[PDB]
Amino acid sequence: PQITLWKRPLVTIRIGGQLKEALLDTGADDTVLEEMNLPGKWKPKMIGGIGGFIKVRQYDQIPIEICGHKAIGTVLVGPTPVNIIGRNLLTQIGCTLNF
Amino acid sequence: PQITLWKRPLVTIRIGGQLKEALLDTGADDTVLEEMNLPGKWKPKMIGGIGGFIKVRQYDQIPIEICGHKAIGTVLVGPTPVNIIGRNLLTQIGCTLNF
Ligand SMILES: CC(C)CN(C[C@@H](O)[C@H](Cc1ccccc1)NC(=O)O[C@H]1CO[C@H]2OCC[C@H]21)S(=O)(=O)c1ccc2nc(NC3CCN(C4CCCC4)CC3)sc2c1
Repeated sequence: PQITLWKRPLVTIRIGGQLKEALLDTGADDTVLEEMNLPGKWKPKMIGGIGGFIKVRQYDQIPIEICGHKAIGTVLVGPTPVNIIGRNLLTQIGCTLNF
Repeated sequence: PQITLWKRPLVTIRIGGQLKEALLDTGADDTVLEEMNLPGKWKPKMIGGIGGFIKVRQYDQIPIEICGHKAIGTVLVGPTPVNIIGRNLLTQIGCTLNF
């Protein structure tokens, strides 16, 4: 599909038995999801945005379904105000910017 | 152009005769530039990201040429970690997400 930018580019994502709304975010290197207790190994990390850094948990090789397209990769979990789909996954679903 | 997301979507912008690199950012509602001088009236504003809130100066009706395409709109100036072109100007240059 083509998504215009008049409104926030929010789309449905699925990660396990959790369906969530997430921002397709070309300004995000990484994918950052709201707090969720995912299984398996993780590593602590700090990521920085406009107003400073937050502490997140880095989970690797997590399958995530974005608008019905399959992806699998690193997901950062922590106290973000919005679920953010970053470039690590946007490239996997074939996402480009066009103008 | 078509811009892939294997690398940060950084483009050159022209604002007030100066060239800057800025990030095409679909997850940003607003355009936020690193501290710089701009002419005219401005108003104190606050915006929130990951990490919290910052204080910015809001300049209205500022021309920016973004990768060859003209926009004229609101530009926020403050302690953003990177110059970001948000949806308010992305829409003006006809930018969409496609996959
Ligand atoms: C600001 C921008 C440069 C980055 N932000 C994405 C942005 O779209 C954000 C998304 C957003 C939206 C809403 C709320 C909150 C956020 N929007 C935003 O702040 O918009 C504001 C402007 O307009 C307003 O409208 C929306 C909010 C306002 S971010 O959310 O903070 C963000 C996301 C993923 C990410 N991955 C990282 N990995 C890497 C880690 C490793 N390091 C390197 C590794 C070794 C050294 C450094 C590189 C970064 S660092 C990093 C930072």
